[PDB]
This record gives sequence, structure tokens and C-alpha cells, in this order.
Amino acid sequence: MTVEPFRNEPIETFQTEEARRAMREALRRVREEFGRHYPLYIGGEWVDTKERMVSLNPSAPSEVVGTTAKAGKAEAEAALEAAWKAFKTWKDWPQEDRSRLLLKAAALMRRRKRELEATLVYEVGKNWVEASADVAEAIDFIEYYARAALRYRYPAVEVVPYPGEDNESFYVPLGAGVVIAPWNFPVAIFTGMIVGPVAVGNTVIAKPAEDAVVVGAKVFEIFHEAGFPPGVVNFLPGVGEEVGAYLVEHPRIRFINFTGSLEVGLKIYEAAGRLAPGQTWFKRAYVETGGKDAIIVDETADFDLAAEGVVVSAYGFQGQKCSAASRLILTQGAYEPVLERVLKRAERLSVGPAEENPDLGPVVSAEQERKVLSYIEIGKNEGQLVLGGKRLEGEGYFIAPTVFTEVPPKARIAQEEIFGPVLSVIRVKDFAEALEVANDTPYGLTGGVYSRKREHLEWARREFHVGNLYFNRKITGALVGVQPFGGFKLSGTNAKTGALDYLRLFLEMKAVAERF
Amino acid sequence: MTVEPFRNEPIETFQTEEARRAMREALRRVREEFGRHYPLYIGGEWVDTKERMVSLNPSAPSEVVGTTAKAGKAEAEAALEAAWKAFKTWKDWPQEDRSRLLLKAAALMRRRKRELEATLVYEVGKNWVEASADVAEAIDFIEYYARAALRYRYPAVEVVPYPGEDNESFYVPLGAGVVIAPWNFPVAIFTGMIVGPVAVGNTVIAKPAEDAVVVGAKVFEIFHEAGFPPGVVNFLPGVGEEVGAYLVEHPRIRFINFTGSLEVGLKIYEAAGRLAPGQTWFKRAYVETGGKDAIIVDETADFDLAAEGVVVSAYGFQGQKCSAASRLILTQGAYEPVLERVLKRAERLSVGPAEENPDLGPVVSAEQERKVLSYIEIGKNEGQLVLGGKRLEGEGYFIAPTVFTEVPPKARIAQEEIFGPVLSVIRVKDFAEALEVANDTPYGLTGGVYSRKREHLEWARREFHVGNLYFNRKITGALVGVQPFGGFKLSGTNAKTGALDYLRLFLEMKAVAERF
Amino acid sequence: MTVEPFRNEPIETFQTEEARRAMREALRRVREEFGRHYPLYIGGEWVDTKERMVSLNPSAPSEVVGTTAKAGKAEAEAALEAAWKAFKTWKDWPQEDRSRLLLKAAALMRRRKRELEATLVYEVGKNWVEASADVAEAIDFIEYYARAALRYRYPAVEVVPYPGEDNESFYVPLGAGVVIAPWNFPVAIFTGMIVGPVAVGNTVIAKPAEDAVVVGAKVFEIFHEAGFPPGVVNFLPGVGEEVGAYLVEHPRIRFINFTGSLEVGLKIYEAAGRLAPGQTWFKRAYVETGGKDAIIVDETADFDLAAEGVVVSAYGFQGQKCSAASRLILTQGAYEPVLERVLKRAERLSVGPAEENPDLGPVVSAEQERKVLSYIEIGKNEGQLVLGGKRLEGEGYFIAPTVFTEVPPKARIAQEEIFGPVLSVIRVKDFAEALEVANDTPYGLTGGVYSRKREHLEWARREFHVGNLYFNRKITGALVGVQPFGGFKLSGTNAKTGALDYLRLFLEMKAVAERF
Ligand SMILES: NC(=O)c1ccc[n+]([C@@H]2O[C@H](COP(=O)([O-])OP(=O)(O)OC[C@H]3O[C@@H](n4cnc5c(N)ncnc54)[C@H](O)[C@@H]3O)[C@@H](O)[C@H]2O)c1
Ligand SMILES: NC(=O)c1ccc[n+]([C@@H]2O[C@H](COP(=O)([O-])OP(=O)(O)OC[C@H]3O[C@@H](n4cnc5c(N)ncnc54)[C@H](O)[C@@H]3O)[C@@H](O)[C@H]2O)c1
Ligand SMILES: NC(=O)c1ccc[n+]([C@@H]2O[C@H](COP(=O)([O-])OP(=O)(O)OC[C@H]3O[C@@H](n4cnc5c(N)ncnc54)[C@H](O)[C@@H]3O)[C@@H](O)[C@H]2O)c1
Ligand SMILES: [Cl-]
Ligand SMILES: [Cl-]
Ligand SMILES: [Cl-]
Repeated sequence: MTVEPFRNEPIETFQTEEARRAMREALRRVREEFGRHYPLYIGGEWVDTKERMVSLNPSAPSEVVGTTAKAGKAEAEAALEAAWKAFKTWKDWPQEDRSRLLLKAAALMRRRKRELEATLVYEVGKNWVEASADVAEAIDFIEYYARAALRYRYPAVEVVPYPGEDNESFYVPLGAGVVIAPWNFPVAIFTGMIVGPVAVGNTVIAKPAEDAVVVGAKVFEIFHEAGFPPGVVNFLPGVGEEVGAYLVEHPRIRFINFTGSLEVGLKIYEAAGRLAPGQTWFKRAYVETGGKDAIIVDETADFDLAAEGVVVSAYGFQGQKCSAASRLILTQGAYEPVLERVLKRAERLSVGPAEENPDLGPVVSAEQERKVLSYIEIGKNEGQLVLGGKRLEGEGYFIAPTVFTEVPPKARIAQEEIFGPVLSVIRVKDFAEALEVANDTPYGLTGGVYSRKREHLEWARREFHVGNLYFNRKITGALVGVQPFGGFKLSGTNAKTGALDYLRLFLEMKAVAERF
Repeated sequence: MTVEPFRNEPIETFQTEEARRAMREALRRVREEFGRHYPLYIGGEWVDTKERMVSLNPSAPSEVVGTTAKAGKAEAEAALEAAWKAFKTWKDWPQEDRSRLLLKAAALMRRRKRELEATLVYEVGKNWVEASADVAEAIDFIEYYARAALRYRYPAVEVVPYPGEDNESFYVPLGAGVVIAPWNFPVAIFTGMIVGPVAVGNTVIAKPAEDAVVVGAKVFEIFHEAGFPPGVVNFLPGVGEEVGAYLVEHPRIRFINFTGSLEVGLKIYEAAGRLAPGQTWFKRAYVETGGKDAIIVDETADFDLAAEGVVVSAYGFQGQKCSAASRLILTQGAYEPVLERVLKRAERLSVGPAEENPDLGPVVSAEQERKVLSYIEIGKNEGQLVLGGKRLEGEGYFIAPTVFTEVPPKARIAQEEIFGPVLSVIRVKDFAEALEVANDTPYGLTGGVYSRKREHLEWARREFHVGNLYFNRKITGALVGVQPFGGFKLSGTNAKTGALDYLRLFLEMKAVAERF
Repeated sequence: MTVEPFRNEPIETFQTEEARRAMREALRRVREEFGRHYPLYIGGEWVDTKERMVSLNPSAPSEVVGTTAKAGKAEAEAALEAAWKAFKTWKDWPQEDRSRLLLKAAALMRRRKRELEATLVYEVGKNWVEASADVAEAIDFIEYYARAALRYRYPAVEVVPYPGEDNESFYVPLGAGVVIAPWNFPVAIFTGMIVGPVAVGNTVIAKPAEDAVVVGAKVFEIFHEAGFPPGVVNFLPGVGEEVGAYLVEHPRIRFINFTGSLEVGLKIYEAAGRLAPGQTWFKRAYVETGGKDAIIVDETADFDLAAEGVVVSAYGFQGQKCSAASRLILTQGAYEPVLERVLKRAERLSVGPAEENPDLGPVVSAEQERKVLSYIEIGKNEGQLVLGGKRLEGEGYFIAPTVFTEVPPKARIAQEEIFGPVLSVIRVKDFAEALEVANDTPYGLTGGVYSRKREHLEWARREFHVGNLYFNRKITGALVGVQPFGGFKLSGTNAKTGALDYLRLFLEMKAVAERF
């Protein structure tokens, strides 16, 4: 109640000369900075190592955007020591003080937004608007969680009174935990998963994805400048199956906040359920995994509106979003009209170096390129290729917008997360069958419906089993505070980010009674 | 808002002639029915089996108090089918309707409380007031959760609005899950763990502890008369390692609500973390395990008040409580004064057949008797036996209130949960050391402090790491609504029963946006 | 919100045998302790002095009820040092902790209420119910202020937000102050004036009235057992014009909380307005002084109800109340009917040793007896004596209920506070004149109206200028929380006791802005 009500950070469109000028200068400075080395951040200080992590420009992989130190078991141990030592006092900070620290960090991040956006363009291949949306979401997480944390301040629990006694229940943080983040939203998700737990008194050891270690380091430069006490937040870039797994299985790690693939999420959730030797608690593990998101369009929809939303949802950031539309379910009456419009729009999409602000930049790495191309080959034997399906010319990892149609609902390309610019179109009889097909996957993250029929929309509101459902609009771009984000089924544990409920996940409750 | 504000059900003291008469009548009715056989309850009907489970009177084990059917894998599968079929429609009931069903069940239970209390007396050896407290708590859970559930009704999530869109977030139940309960509070905990999830739309398969299958069956008679739709609640008495484990590991079990030993809780939490073949979700498992609870007394305390609270906390229901005081930590100035008073009070405690309302009835079974006696032998090699430590004459499992002094903090009897009438007394230098010793165990459920020094009480409020802390009063008997119940560390996952937060554990959130 | 909602402590009527037995027991215990000596209480310890103060039984002045130490300038300085040293840390206690300390004190006082009541009976001559009402009010102040204080907890001020900034306003306590109390409600007012300021973080030096030093000491025994940190509350019995004035004029006294005569209140308010040498603040002084309270009765009233309320209001505790009805204003139609009934009831009132629970005990001291008798002589020259007006037989200061009629509104006995069992009856033409006469005094504390005419009651609600107005009931006995107590004009500064606003008087506000 001491700051203005939360509002989302505007996403820059770069339509004004001022915006373009600022972005061009930011891109130039980041490019001129290629090759910089960023150390680990442990206990309030930057610590270098002998080994290193290399981050390449996916639009021109011969170019090294930057390098960072590489955390091994020894560095993980040092971070654990620092995080637990810091927790001892950080947990006792008044919530108002912790929240003000977050607000300071948000102000600092906002002042460096163009630089962060430019870093995303070069490090992970996002075009200009995708980069702006990423950083805007990161700022939103900080602003939102700073305010939400105050709702849990001492003593926040509603209890029933008892004669002759004071009964007080309140929340306390868990301790030191590990954050393991993805490369697709390396500023937003990385920031959110760290600051949420930290806001309410926990301390964190952050493990950025290998493909986005440089931007992760820049986020830590902001944390350092903001003044977080030594040990409260630690930066440990390194190999997931190495330092990441080491921390996940550690007896002294209190919680794990993970966002990534289902394959890894399953391993982490299983490991979290085990009592490591000497462990004295039941670990909490929050795992937000992938999705196989569908957009249903029936014959009553605005076909042009639907086609535009489908193209944005399927190809934004080259389809490398957990929320991306990878399935397009069309009822018989909508099939021809919508598919023709989708193909016409998709074939006009530009693909090229992210710095040029194309509709699509490159996929993030050589391995991701190999995987997407492999799925395209699988798709050719499952459905009918009607657009793209090839790597484009150039050193960058450029893949053309791809569309398969007449895809069987149980085909691999209609069930497995490809995480590339590949859309599978499924033809169904009616809306009931559309919902059946939409629900018949192991996932349940995002989904959409384009329809003018009220009964179909309200039917879907109840029966389309996804955590984030959107009607007559794109299914990507969930806004902090507006759309609590998180899925069902194998899309994760339903830890809703950008929602009041998120912080409760990093707190435990104590009930204290005094009989007078 | 359509019913009176929640109030705890009064615990009968039997100080009036009418109360005593009513209890004698209930005891007679219950024993006249010792020959009854109770089938399983699946899909709205009582279903019998070939094999059976026998329940004995711990105060006279040659006497059978009843028999029940025995659930195997086949019955577990039938219950699963019924629970999922029921979930399909139960999840769509208006919350007001589900809450009214709970209120009806509470009214029916209240009308049969003497019968239930008498059943507890004979089946698990609780004396009169312990039995009344158990049933009263069960009624409280139903009344509390019925009201708390309405706080989550559609659409309950606070979100940030966005121009030209309707953004609605709401909770939905998880599905069919399994409840695995303990024998020490076979009416209260059994009821709470079932009705909490059910209140918000989930369906449950309940597995009562082998030692309390008869009273569990009587609770289901109430659920049946209340009118829960077929499949919403199912009763599956059987062997824990058989039918219990089968359900815990099942790919179609959505959540597990468990209260019991740490040994079993660890196995359940580990199993829940695994993806069974064909499983399509990350299982939620709530495990509330044991405790090694201590009461600290310093030299400023009211020694007589402390001694009384210690004896009540250590020997109530023969120490068979997760909240029982099994450790007495005395600062040097409080040592002799408190120990002398505790011994004087403890030596006056009566032990005998539970129906005669002794201070202590028998422990629940031959197995428990064996375990407690074994720990007494271990204690003789670690500390100094100063009171009790013997089995008393009679077929019933009568064990005398026991006290060990000069016990090392790291001794087995000072670290492991004995779950019997055994108190370990530890001498410490000052309050700081008292807290260190109090916190140095793998558990963190309940704790208490007797002191008049404000600074010591507020210090403990912050540093005595237990989920339920009590000052200048007994540490057992947490009241629904007043004292959210649940621990830290190896005492469990901190699922606070009798609190608004409890129901959130059995819900997931959906966010639906419509762009107009 | 962690304790039951506030409720007033019931006032014992002694209608049961148990109540009477309990009182007789308390009276015996108290008189057996008449030889006790009570030291000063400074910095957490009882400190004795060379000189002493003697307290006599007003019902038998040759009997000493106790003696206390006598504080001089040296002791006042020691108390100041202790109070300021304590303030340094007491001000930083979480409000929840300070409030719990008050609740503990209330619980301790409640357990010793018969003892305190008996002490009031013997030390200040209150009959049984007057004594019980006094102690009950004291308990009420503690319970009420403990809860009210939480309404001001950090950060409690509602402010307007500003872009890019955190703006936080909150309350902080003032420091060390002095409480100077009266002898008529030596438990209730003494307690309230101390615990209100203390609850929100201030420290206090309490100066009890000379005539009630023993009961004041017993209240401090409770504060000591409750555990207030050393220096937070200090007990300095002594001479008002000596130690009281010394503290009032001291440059290091932050505030003065006074309840007493107008004569003394005027001197205190004037002194508080001066900057003593070296003083670094503007002193706050709250002075609640006397009153010349009237009850108006018009011809539409229930004359029997009015007569009863008038007698209770005029003669309760021998008229030694700031709220006592000392003026009876009767319109012409109500004059004879009401006067006749008042005289009939008043003539039946018993007067004698307070312990025998008479309608009236003795006035508090030889000095008060002298003052009241002097006013009676003055009255004989201004009005017509129609009842009482004489000293009754016995060493005790027994004065008969007195009534003067045909008293001119401007007469000394109709303007000056007599503080004895003396009622002045004034005849007026109509209600308008009744209000004019009621308002024409330098005071404005309590007032009452007996009437059935709605228009007269609502007229008085707006025009009878007194801080506490009562319709168709006694004008004494304001209940904490129900009737904020405090007057207008020369009745004081309108510091409403037993109201949320009271605590604000002992706080200052700080506004802190951070530009991010
Ligand atoms: N649910 C969501 O909110 C959400 C959001 C964004 C991305 N995602 C998902 O993330 C995936 C893309 O991200 P990615 O390619 O970085 O995922 P990934 O699972 O391959 O790696 C995620 C993180 O885990 C680390 N890691 C890898 N193996 C590990 C192991 N054995 N133990 C511990 N840590 C290990 C990595 O180094 C990285 O930090 C896609 O499946 C996408 O749908 C989900
Ligand atoms: N934390 C709490 O709120 C709380 C409350 C009451 C009791 N308890 C604890 O419960 C224990 C006493 O109860 P108990 O003796 O019934 O405990 P237990 O762990 O032996 O059995 C608990 C339940 O689990 C079942 N079970 C046993 N083995 C199983 C397996 N492998 N898989 C699945 N289910 C299995 C049993 O049949 C029973 O229904 C003590 O440790 C006590 O502290 C805890
Ligand atoms: N307004 C109210 O709420 C309220 C309540 C009760 C009593 N009173 C008034 O209190 C008076 C009766 O009490 P009392 O006889 O104790 O009053 P008083 O004014 O004679 O004395 C009050 C207190 O002030 C001290 N004192 C005396 N002279 C002093 C000085 N020069 N400097 C500092 N302190 C000094 C006394 O020792 C005592 O502690 C009556 O006027 C009555 O109406 C008012
Ligand atoms: Cl759903
Ligand atoms: Cl804690
Ligand atoms: Cl007025």
C-alpha cells in the first residue's frame, strides 16, 4: 500500500523513431561487447574458474557472444555454504525491507531494458519484440512478487480464537534452494523463479541454461547493484546433468524450482522424492514442463482473426515456447477456410538473423536444429507436409515455418513436443471431437478456441483441460498478474507464476499459542 | 455465510450424571455389537470379501470387537473405477451443495458421538475424555472444511484486469486419490483427511489403519446415511504394504494423503515422485509423520503448572500421539523442582482397562507393546530409569508411565519416536542450550515452553523450530481452526490441517481469458 | 485477531454464596497483611527508601492498612534513567509482543481480583460492588489497549502513492513520560494511564495518589510478575507537589498523563507548555480534570426510574467520582414528583464501614471530610438543606447523603466540584432552560437526561455539552470500549480513555520515502 498499484510493463513495438534509435544503439553496444567473460557470483562476489561455458550467436554461430565461468561440485558447495549462511539473517528481514529491495532491482532492470533486450537478440535469437516481451515480463515478476509478498507478512494467517489464549499463525521461509532455468525466456523465467522465493525470505542458487549464460550474468549484475546481501542470490552457470543434478540430489538443498523439459522434470521430481543421506526434510520440487498446445477453430469463428492468432502462436520465437500452438484442430467446416488462410500468412514470414528483426530468427542451437529437423523427417511419414520442412541457407540455425496436415491425433508429431516452427493440423468432425483430440495428449499447458458460439466457449472453459486457456486470441504471451501461468498433467506441478499463490509454495506455516 | 460461524465441538468431561449415564449406555450398546462384521464400501454399497480383518480389544486382546472385509488389488481397482466415475460429476457440484453434504454428515456424527467414543474406548484403548476429544475433532474437521471450501468457490482468484478482455482464474479439484490413515486418531484424522479433499470436489479411497478398522467402518456408515454420491468416498480396510502400497504406486491415483510413521511416509513420498507406467501427471503426496516433541522449562516458570502440563502431554493416550511430549528439557535452575513434581504426579497415574476411564489405558497392540518395551530396554543402556519401565499385570497391553533421566541429547531414546508412555529428561545449562537441544532432532512437529520470562517466550516463538508451539500449556490437543496442525523437517510436508490452506493442496488453478 | 473479541469483565454482584465467601476470604487475607511495607519499583526491582508513606483505613483511620517507600528527587532521577534506558529497546519490540505482555498482565490481575477489591475496600473505602467495578475496569483497560495497539502497528498510515517511489508512514512512541493518578479509582485509572502509553512503546514513571499507595503497589506486583522489562514501568509513590511537580517540570520528561483536580491540572498544563532548560521537545500533557455533572429530568420521564438513577449517580462511592451527579435539574412539572422520590430513596441509604458493604462508605480522608463539610456550610448559605448535611458517629469519615434545594445556578455549590455525597437541586421552567443551566458551568464531563420525549433527547444529544451523555440511566460507570470517557471545557483535554483514539496521543508519525 506504499507504492502504486501493479501495472504490466509495456512491451515495445519499435514503431517510433525514438524506440528504433534506442534499440539500434543498444544492439550496437552489445555486439561491440562480444567476447566478454562473466564469472560466477557466490557470496556477494564474482568468482572465476579455470573451465568456462561458451555462448554462441545462433544467427551466426562462429561468433561468441560471451563466455562465463563454469560451476562444478566445489562451487556448488561454496554457494550452498553462502546461501545457508545468508538465510540465517535474510529470513529475519522485515518483509517491507525485502520488498523494497526487489523494487530497487526492478527499477535498475527497467533502466537497462534495451541492453537486456539486445543481449537476448544475440544470445538466443529473439527478434526485437520477442526480446522486449521477455524483459518486460521479468520486470513484471519483480514488481508483482514484491507486492504479493506483503500479503504474507507476519502474522498473516486467519485463525479461530480461543478463550484465555493468544493463537498466532504465520509464514516462514524454507531455506536455501536451487533454481534451474530454461534458455527460451532466460531473463523472464530466470528472474521470476529466483525473486519469488527470495522475496519471502529464502535464498537461492541459480543455474542458468547453458545456451543463455550471458544474459543470466547480466541479470546478476542487476542483483548485485541492487544490493542483495551476500549469499542471498548466487549465480552458477554450468552443465545441467552435472552441477544441476548435484544440487537437486543434495541433502542440504531445501527446494527445487525448475522450468524445462519433461524429460528432465521427471528426473528432478523423482530425485526430490528421495531422502538423500543425512537429509532432514521432505524436499519441495516445483517442475513446470513442456506442452503440446492446441488451438481449436470451429465454423463460427472469424477465420481471418483465427489464422493470424494461429500464426503468431505457432511461429513466435520460432515456436520455442512452452505455450506455442503446435496443434491446430479444425472442425470440418473450418478446415479449408482456416488452413488456406494460415498457409497464406505463414508463407510470407521472413526468416533471418535476429538482429534484422525478422518474423523468425534461428532456433537456439545446433542440437535444437538437429532435433527439429529430425521431427520433420518423422512427420513426413505421419502426416502431409504442405509448407516448409527444410533448413534454410546460412550458417545460422534457420528453419522455415513448417506445416503438416491430415495429421493423425496419435502421431508422434501430434503428441511430442518439438519446440520448433512446426505446426500439425488435425481435421475433426465437430467441436466435441475437437475437445477430445485437444485433451488427448500427456500435457495440459495452454490451449485456445476461436469461435463465436457462446456455448462452445463456455463448454471449453469447463472441459478443455489446460492451465491457461484463451478465447479468440493468441495462446502465447501470458501476462504476469493477469493470467496466472502454469499447466496440468505432464506440463507440470501447476505452480502458477505471476499469481499470489506462487509465493505460498516457498513458505511453511508455524502456529504458536500462549495460554495466559 | 449461510450457517453460524464455526465453533469447536465441546469436549465432554463426564462431570454430570447424565453424561456418565449416556456413556455407560453407549459402551453397553457397542459391546453388544462386538460380533458385527463390516464390509468394504465401494461405489455407494457395502461389498463383502472372502478374507477378513480382525480387530481386538487392547484392554483384553482375547476379546474381538469386530471384523471387517479385507481389500486386495481387485477391490482397490473396483474402488478406483468407482472413484473416477464419481469424480466426473462430483467435481461439477456447486460448492454450496458439497458443503451442505458435509454439514449433514457432521450433524449425523454429532448425534452418534457417544457410540463413536465408546467404539474408540474398546477398539483402540482410549479413556473417556481422549475418546470424546477424538470424535469432537472429527466433527470439527467436517464443520471447518465445509465452510473453508466456500472460500475457494468459482471464481476465487484475484487477478489483474486487462483492456478488452475477461480474465478469470478459478480452482478445480484434482481427481481420485487415496487416504492412508493412522490408528491413534481413527475418527478425527481419518475423517479430516477424507472430507477435506472431498469437500472441494475430489473423490477418495480411504485405507484405515489395521488396528482401527471397525471405527473407520462406523464413520462410513455416517457418510452413507449422509448421502455422498456413489464412488465419492470408498472404504478399503486392508494391509498397508498390500492395498495401501498398490494405490500409492498406481498410475491412476492422483494424490496421496497420508498420516503415519516416518518410515512409511518416506517410502510413500519416494514412490509418489516416480512416474508409474502410463501415468499422466505429477502425483501430489502429503505426508504428516512422527515427532520427538520436547517441552522446555526454565527457572522462571510456574513449576506446578509445568509439571501438570508435562504429565498430560507425555502420558495422554499413553503417549501415542504425534504431538506427545517425549522429551523434557530442563535448565539447571528448573531441573530438581520440575523433575520432583513430574515424578510425584506421574506415580499417581492409574493404568488399566480403558472403559474404566483410567489415566492410561493399554497401548494399542502386541506389536506396539513389543516396540515400547524394546525402547525401554534401549533406554536402560542410555539413561537412568527412575519411574515405571514395566509391563503391568493383565492380558491387556498395560505399560506403566516411564521416566528416564540424565539422557544424552543424541541418545536413541532422545531421538527416535517411541510412541509410548516414555519420557526422556534432559538437563541443560541455560535457555540457549535448551533451544539447541530442542531443535537437534530430525523432527519438528510440536514443542512447548514453560517460562514467565517474556524474552524467552518470544525468542522461542522465532527459534524453536516446530510447526505447533505452545507456551505455558500442554503441547497436545491442537484444535481445528485455532491451531493449524502440521510440522517441519521429518515431521512431514507441513500440510496444515484445520486451516484454510489445507484445501488448496487438493486443487489446481485454471486461467481463462476471452478477448472480446 | 489472535485473541477473542474484546468483552468487558463482568462486575461481581455478590449475589451467590461462593462470591460472598470468596470476598470474606480476600478481606481476611488483606487485613492480615496490613503491616506490609511496599518499596518503590525502579528498573525492574523493588527499592526501599529511608522515609515512608502511611496509608490509613478511612473507615477506621487509627488503623494502618500499609506503608510504602517515599520517592524524592533522587528516586525520580533514577526512575528517569531507567525509563529512558528501557525505552531504547522497548520501542523496538514487535507490537504483537508488547500486546501479549499486556494480556498476560490482565490474566494475572483477573486471578487476583478479589484481593485487589478487598484492598480497595480497606484503603479507599469502596463498598463491595464499587470495588469490583474498579478492578473490572482496570482489567478492561489492559484487554482493550492490548488489542487497540495492534491497530497502529507498522506501517499503519494510509497514504497516497507516487510513481517510482515507496512512501511509508508509520507510528513511533514518544519516550519516557510520567503518569500522575487520583485516589478515587486507584486500580482502574492508575492502570489505564500506564498501560495505554506502554502498550505502544513508551515507558512510564507512575506516581500514585498519596491516599492509594498500597493498592498501587499491588498493581505493580502484577506488572512485575507479568515480566515487563526493567525500566518500562516504574512505581514512585510520593508527594504530588514534590516528586510529581519535579517530573512534570523536568526537561527529560516527554509527556504527562494526568487525572485529578482542576486546580492541579491547570498547573500541570501550564508547566507542560514551558521549555525547561535543555529541553528538546514540546511536551504533551493530557489532563482529565473534575466535573460538575447534572442530570436533567422533565415531566415526561419515568419518575421512579429517574429517582433511582439520580441516587446511584449522586451517592455511588460517596459522590467521589468525576462523573457523579452533583446537580439535579428539574423542570417544573418534574420537580415535586422527582424530588419526593429522590428524598425517599436517599434517606434509606446506609452509611458505615466499607467492608460491611453499606450503600455508602466513608469519604477517603480527614482532608476530604474537611472539604465536604466546608462546602456543606457554604451550601447552607446558598440553598436549603433538606437531607443529611452532617458527619456521622465514628472515627471513620462518614458523611450522610446530603441534598440542597432551591439552589441558584450560579451558587458555589452549583458550580464547584465538592466531590462528596452532596446533591444540589435546581428548579427550571422548561427543557430549554434546563439545558442552559446544565451547560452554564466551567465543566463538561458527564451529564444525563431522563425523558420519554424523543425530541428532548435528540436535542440534548446535540446541545448538552458534555463528553459523556446518558439517557434514562445513571451517568456514572462508563465502560471501557463502550463509552469513550473524557470531557470538554475545564473537565480536561478530551483524552478519551477506553477508545482507539487514546493510543494515538502517545505516538508520533514518521514518513519515509525512497525514490528507486
Ligand atoms: N512450463 C513452463 O512454464 C515452461 C516455460 C518455458 C520452457 N518450458 C520447457 O522448457 C523446455 C525448453 O528448455 P530447455 O531446453 O532449457 O530444457 P531442459 O530440460 O533441457 O533444461 C532445463 C534446465 O535444466 C538443466 N538440466 C538439464 N539436465 C539436467 C539434469 N539432469 N538435472 C538438473 N538440471 C538439468 C539445464 O542445464 C537447464 O538449466 C521445453 O520443454 C519447454 O516447453 C516450460
Ligand atoms: N503428523 C501427524 O499429524 C500425525 C498424526 C497422528 C499420527 N502420526 C504418526 O503416525 C504413526 C502412528 O500411526 P501408525 O502406527 O498407524 O503408522 P504407520 O506408518 O505404521 O501406518 C500408517 C498407515 O499406513 C499404512 N501403511 C503401512 N505400511 C504401508 C506401506 N508400505 N504403503 C502404504 N501404506 C502403508 C497402514 O496400514 C496405516 O493405514 C506415528 O509415527 C505418529 O507420530 C502423525
Ligand atoms: N476526568 C477524569 O477522568 C477524572 C477521573 C477521576 C478523578 N478525577 C478528578 O480527580 C480529582 C480527585 O483526585 P485527587 O484528589 O487525587 O486529585 P489531585 O489533583 O488533588 O491529585 C491528583 C494527583 O496529582 C498529584 N499532585 C498534587 N499536586 C500536584 C502538583 N502540584 N504537581 C503534580 N502532581 C500533583 C497527587 O499527589 C495525585 O497523584 C477530582 O477533581 C476528580 O473529579 C477526574
Ligand atoms: Cl479443466
Ligand atoms: Cl521456526
Ligand atoms: Cl456537544
